[PDB]
Amino acid sequence: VPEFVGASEIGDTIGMVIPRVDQQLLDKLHVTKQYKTLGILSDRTGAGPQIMAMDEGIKATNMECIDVEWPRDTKGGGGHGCLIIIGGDDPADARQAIRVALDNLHRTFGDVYNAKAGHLELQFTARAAGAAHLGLGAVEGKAFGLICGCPSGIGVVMGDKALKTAGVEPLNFTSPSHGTSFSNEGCLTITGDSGAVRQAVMAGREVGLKLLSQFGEEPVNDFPSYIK
Amino acid sequence: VPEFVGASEIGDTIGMVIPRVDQQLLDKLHVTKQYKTLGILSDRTGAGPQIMAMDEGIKATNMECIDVEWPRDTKGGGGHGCLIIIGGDDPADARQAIRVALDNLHRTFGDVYNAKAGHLELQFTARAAGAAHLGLGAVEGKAFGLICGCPSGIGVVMGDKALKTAGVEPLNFTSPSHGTSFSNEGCLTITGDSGAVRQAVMAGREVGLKLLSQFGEEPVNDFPSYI
Amino acid sequence: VPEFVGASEIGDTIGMVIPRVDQQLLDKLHVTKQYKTLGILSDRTGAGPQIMAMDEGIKATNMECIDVEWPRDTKGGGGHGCLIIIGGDDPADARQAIRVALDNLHRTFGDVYNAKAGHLELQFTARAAGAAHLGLGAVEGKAFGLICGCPSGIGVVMGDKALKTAGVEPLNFTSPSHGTSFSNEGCLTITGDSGAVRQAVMAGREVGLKLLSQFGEEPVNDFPSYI
Repeated sequence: VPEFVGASEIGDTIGMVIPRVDQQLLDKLHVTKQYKTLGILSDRTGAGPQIMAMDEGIKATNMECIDVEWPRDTKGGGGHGCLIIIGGDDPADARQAIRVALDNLHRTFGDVYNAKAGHLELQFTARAAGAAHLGLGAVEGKAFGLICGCPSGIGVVMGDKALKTAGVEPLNFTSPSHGTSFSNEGCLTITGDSGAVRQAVMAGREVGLKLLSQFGEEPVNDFPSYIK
Repeated sequence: VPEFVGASEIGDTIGMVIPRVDQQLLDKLHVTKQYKTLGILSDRTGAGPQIMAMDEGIKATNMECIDVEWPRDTKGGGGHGCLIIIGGDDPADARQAIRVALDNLHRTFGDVYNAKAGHLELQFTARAAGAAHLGLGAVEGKAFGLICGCPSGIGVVMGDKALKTAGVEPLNFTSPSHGTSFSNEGCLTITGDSGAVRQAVMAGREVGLKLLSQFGEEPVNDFPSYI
Repeated sequence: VPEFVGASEIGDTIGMVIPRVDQQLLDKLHVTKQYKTLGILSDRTGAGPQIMAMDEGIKATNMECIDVEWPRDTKGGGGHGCLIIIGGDDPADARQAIRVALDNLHRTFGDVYNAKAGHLELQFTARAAGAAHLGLGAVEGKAFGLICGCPSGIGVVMGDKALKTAGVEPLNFTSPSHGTSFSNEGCLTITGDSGAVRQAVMAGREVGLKLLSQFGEEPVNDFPSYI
């Protein structure tokens, strides 16, 4: 299948490119701006990791992030899956964006921590781009941190701790009934100076791990942490 | 329990009939039109198969489809469960409709294909009826196709391929943040001539199977394909 | 972690207190009323049992229920998880509320009945308090019953039977596409005299157990029934 670019067991994430999408279909897609060439990154488990991976693909190419959608998923876990549509005019440039996103999954899963009772997710970049902006509300060109815990109360405490660690600016706070697809996540997003943003993410991680462990299992990442 | 009609392991689907529903309850239900007699079809796994099954029940009776509701479910898969309420004036007719729907499950699951990573669902009819109209936006009395893939990006490619196969008319495209219960499905619905519709659905199936297989498992239907 | 109060394996429920929440965060929380001190009760499986357990924490303390939020969860089952935020002036009062809620989970899971196909949930109190009000629409100071079945069509029948058992007043009926987080639950809430309310909850339980058991498995509670 010419549309197939690659598929990864990480999050059950598949990447595809439609070189010239049918106009009647395009007309029904909820995109910020229409383009003839579309890349598609679609996964069962994760939204932050795939969104941050796609941000590297946008930085590497001329593609634009035109839709981020939010399945309530993770195959029985508390989180989201994800659908990301990017738009451009060159199928080659789309394929390269999708390949770069797929080759960043092992990194952006590095601070996802899982346990039987729930999970934590952390993300950080010193310079957000268009996927982080559309998907997570990041301010493009500026530092960005994502601090998430499930069950969602843990995220509320992670958020409080992170804000009290350095003078970072809160962007939003999403929760089961506001700004998620009824996930069981409490997620603070932040901006500010890159060092402080990193400080605040790491503080939220530490208290998240302590809280989630209280169910009796050390939360585990399947790939090495990238936030340090 | 007089209200029980039957239960199937297929989708964990249960059918019941309330011959004369309490009016205080009926004023709390979101129905297109109130009737005193309700048929209820309720499942954990599947929305399209039950909807198309109930379409046969409507064709077979005088019952009207008055509500289709959408649990996000499939017991940890990426799809929907379903609540279908039908209404009429005769408890026996409501029961016959529910029986006909239960008896069509093995058929309407025939183009549901499952794998660890996801699933595909295809439906087709040459003449849609009231449940397909209310539930899925079909045009009654005309041909209808549903072409769905999970994770949802597979469904976007399935749909592009379907439209490029024959001149069909798209009805809608639903996706995780538009027109689903935050499901992981991308679903194209179409009408047009019955032959062109069947062509489009079959080509969507083919590319979806190829795409979903890339996770390393052949997608399996548990019942013979009907399309 | 000073914020930690307790964690239970019942529902995967964790209880925490923030003595002095950051004001920038509080401004982003969806609460009915700002308080400096927050108690947080959060779980993967259950909403009604945590809300009813928090009602007893409220009755025991000066805390007010200021937010109830609704994960679609139960770890692949058909129900909700829950996030409950309580607010007050005194971190010790918040801790006592959370402890009382945690110590009520074994009781409020008493009439939660699970099976492979679905589950039932019943609740009862002769006097609802603020968590049952904000969370479930109960009338404060009056008896309250909750009658819920999954898959959701079982809840419609349970609710019909309940109303026809005694003269009770329906407050709401929530369903997959109305008033839930796309759960697969049909849930009737009622008020009225306490004896009539218990009669109705119990009759709803009986018919639900019979219907859910048609899938082949007796629905089981993990804790003694309290109703």
